[PDB]
Amino acid sequence: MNFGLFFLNFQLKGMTSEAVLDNMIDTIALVDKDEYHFKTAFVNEHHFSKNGIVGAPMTAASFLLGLTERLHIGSLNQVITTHHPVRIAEEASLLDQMSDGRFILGLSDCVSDFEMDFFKRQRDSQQQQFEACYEILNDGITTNYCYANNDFYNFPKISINPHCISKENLKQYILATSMGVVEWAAKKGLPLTYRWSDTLAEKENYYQRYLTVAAENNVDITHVDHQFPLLVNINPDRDIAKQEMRDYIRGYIAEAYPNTDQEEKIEELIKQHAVGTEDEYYESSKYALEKTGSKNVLLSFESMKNKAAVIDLINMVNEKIKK
Amino acid sequence: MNFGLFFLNFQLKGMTSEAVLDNMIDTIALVDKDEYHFKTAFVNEHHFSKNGIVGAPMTAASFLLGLTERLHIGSLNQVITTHHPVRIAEEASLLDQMSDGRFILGLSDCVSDFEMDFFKRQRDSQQQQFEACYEILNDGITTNYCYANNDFYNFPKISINPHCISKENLKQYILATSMGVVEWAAKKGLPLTYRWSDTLAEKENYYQRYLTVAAENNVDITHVDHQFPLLVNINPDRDIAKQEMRDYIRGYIAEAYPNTDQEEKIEELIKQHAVGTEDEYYESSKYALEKTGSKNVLLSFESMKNKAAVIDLINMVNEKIKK
Repeated sequence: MNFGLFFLNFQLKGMTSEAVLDNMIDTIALVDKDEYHFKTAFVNEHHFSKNGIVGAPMTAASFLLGLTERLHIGSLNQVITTHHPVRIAEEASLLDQMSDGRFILGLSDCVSDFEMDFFKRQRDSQQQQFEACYEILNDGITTNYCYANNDFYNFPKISINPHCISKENLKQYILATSMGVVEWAAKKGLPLTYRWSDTLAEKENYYQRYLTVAAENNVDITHVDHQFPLLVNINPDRDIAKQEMRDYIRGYIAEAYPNTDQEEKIEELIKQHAVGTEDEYYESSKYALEKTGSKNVLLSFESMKNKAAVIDLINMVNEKIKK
Repeated sequence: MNFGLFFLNFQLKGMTSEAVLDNMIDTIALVDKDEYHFKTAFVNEHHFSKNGIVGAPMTAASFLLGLTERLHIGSLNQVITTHHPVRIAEEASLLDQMSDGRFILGLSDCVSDFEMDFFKRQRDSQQQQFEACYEILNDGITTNYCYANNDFYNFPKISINPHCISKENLKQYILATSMGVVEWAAKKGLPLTYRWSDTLAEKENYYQRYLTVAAENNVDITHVDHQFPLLVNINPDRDIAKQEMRDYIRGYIAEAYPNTDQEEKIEELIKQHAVGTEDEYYESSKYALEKTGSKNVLLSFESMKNKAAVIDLINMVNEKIKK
């Protein structure tokens, strides 16, 4: 099991944008020192509300890459369906070059009908646009050349500067947002990142469909390293840890999952992730990792309001990784 | 006179993309140390050839900002006419927060008909699209809200995250690319960045048009700090320095100024900039600064083939800055 971090950067009531971003920056600076065994760190993308104040994860990763020396840093869910593939390919190659191969390209389809309207993207052809955008973006990263002649993009062959050194070995991840995307990803043998806010059953169902589609297409997925973003809030008072987590995720659940039972969605997430005391077992989270084929686990302690307890927790996790 | 740096990142024959980008990174790391009196550093944008291998100057500035603590760093010519204004506003506010107010937003209109076709932008409305795009990004940077209802952008009112602290005090510069842009910039009292590859007469004509339009509109321009990017190549052999500069700019001149006399254009640039020995006077470059109202000068030593001679020159300039 590989360990890493991920940051949602939620700006709750009374918090300032500066405090939220300072927390990410200081946590990554601390974990980047050699005594730690976390290997990766990811930045989440969100627009148009305080439930995630980072709208450009590759730009944020760039700053963090300039600030660090050991960690590999990247985007968790760079939405390509509302962006331009040539521009993303140019940024990925630049970060690969400037950071000496430490940038990770986590990708995502669009999951907000509002954003599809905002950026003038057709809803009914969304899946086809996601795949056309990926082919252009993947061409540029692995061959340093882009070309398009289809119903979404049409332009002559051009070179992508700077030239990418990693090429096919630049790590890419796909956010599991629908069966169409998961099946598309299985045929390409690309690793999945699961939506943190989804239910455990949803993630397990995605993984089982991923296994089925890969087997039908004779795709070798023995070394595909799926990723599980895990929210963590450990407090000696079980009620303190459970309430801080409810105050952290409630706004986003109402925003991103409006047609669901709000209260059940929240409670299911408290069970799935790690919210409790230091002496609990969290077998629901261990079950979650195993049954989704996740070989990387990404931690976020951002709901905990005591920063000294967070540093204490990071060191405890780090020591067990050494063992 | 304020001093700074700018980087064109030309990848000449035989050079690798890594060597070019390592030069910028190491030069900025050295100059950021406290003993230096350079204040700014800028990254140039270019696409689809090796005459400038950085396609995302704000992403490159982000990395450099993470690497440094003192210098203010930004884009030299972020083209807004082919980009989305809401995305730029989100990135600028993000960089303002993460770098503690050290990001500078140098902007530019599009100067390549190929790029206008590539990104599906109408040529006849280029000037009007440039102005509609600026209003959206400038609204978001100074008020954290964007709204549009015109023939280029139409979307409901949304907030820009993260919260921008600098707002109106976030320095903006406008690349002097045409009379239409210079006049538009004069009415807003915004400072100019001159195209390095233009003739001296062209820059003086831009400045004189800027003074005229500002006077006609009762705009206070007494403290507007225009910027002059100056290429530098100092070598004990005057003929070596002139050849290294000829080999540096020839490709770009052929690319960006195809319908002009190539040889006259190059020689005019050799006269305008600082290409010679250390004991020469360079009164043509001093005249250039004075007659363009430039209060900031940006230096680039990238044509010199001896990197140790470049550092020696940087120290010589630095000592003269502190008198």
